[PDB]
Amino acid sequence: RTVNKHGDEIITSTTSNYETQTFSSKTEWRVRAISAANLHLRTNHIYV
RNA sequence: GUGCUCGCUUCGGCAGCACAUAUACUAAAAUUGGAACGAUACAGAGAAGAUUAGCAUGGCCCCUGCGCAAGGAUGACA
Repeated sequence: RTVNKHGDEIITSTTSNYETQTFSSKTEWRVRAISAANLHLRTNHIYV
């Protein structure tokens, strides 16, 4: 959802890969699930 | 149409007479076609040589070896 040169609030479909870098840090379902993997191996040192 | 004829003829009318003499792309309407360098989309270094590494050839000067041609000076008793 962009604006044109005159600011007309249009919707465009672009293909130039220049603002496409995904962030995906510390708050994603995929990243969170990958962190949850091997969580069973983290239950050894039970600090009571 | 206006006005007039000593006309027919009546004021209800008629016949003739003078003037009027040739506008308009004419158009209100009919329809189906072909259409940007305007936007968004892409690209965007939108002005450079379009290169530098060796060796061999070619020119000049020596040195050495071999060949060809023509030569110079010298050496050897029993």
